[PDB]
Amino acid sequence: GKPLVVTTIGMIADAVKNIAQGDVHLKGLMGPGVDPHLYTATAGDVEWLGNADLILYNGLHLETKMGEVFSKLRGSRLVVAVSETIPVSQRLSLEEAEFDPHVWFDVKLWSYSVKAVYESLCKLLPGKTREFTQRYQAYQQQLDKLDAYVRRKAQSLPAERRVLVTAHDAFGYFSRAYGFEVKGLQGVSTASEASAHDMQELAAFIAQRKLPAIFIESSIPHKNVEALRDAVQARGHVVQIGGELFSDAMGDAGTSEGTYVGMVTHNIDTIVAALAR
Ligand SMILES: [Zn+2]
Repeated sequence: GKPLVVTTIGMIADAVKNIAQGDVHLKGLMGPGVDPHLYTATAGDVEWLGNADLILYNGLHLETKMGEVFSKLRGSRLVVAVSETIPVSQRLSLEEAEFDPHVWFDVKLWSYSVKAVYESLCKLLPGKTREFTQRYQAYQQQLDKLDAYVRRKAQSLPAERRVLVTAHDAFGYFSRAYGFEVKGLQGVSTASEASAHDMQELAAFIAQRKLPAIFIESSIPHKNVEALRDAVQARGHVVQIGGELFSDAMGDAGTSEGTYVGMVTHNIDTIVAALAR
């Protein structure tokens, strides 16, 4: 029979789909709209995890509530935190007390994670190494093209206009790779809401910098960024909500936004369209 691969975030499931295709059974625990920072594994999830031959998760403490679940499963199956293969020097350190887990927004950096998915699959099914390698090389070429595309789109926007404010601070790697100044209403983790103070400071930032738009996300209730937009207006500045971005989760299955390449493409197109003119 075919082995079972269980993944957390959809971005990782996307890599498994492209590299392993039908050679493995794939179960993604977190679908569209799911916040990985706040996610608690259900009993059904733990069942799937307990039957998996390979478990792939992000690491870098993204899945803040699943550490123990993963801990207890090592020793009986391959468990790989794909993003922990990214060199420490390339990770963004938060006040020397945590690493930013949103590595998928620097496409070149994400190639390390994709390589880990590919290599883990080869360990799982060594007999499939050749086809996995062909599919992986094709997928990596798509990612190379995606990186170049995002960079062109970013460069098409005036430097002064490259200021991105979103529902939470998920674009730190995007900021470094593509030349954007970024701020989020909630922090790198969504574990805590933004305080009244945090909101006034960001509202002041938005008003003083005279930004054209701010963005909502598919995994955080729109209510908060909408309340933020209101605070900005009470400060004499009119900012609009430029669109909804995919931060921690991808779009629906069947749509291009339900793929890693489509998710990123949607984000850059949406951002550039709202920030331009
Ligand atoms: Zn996040």
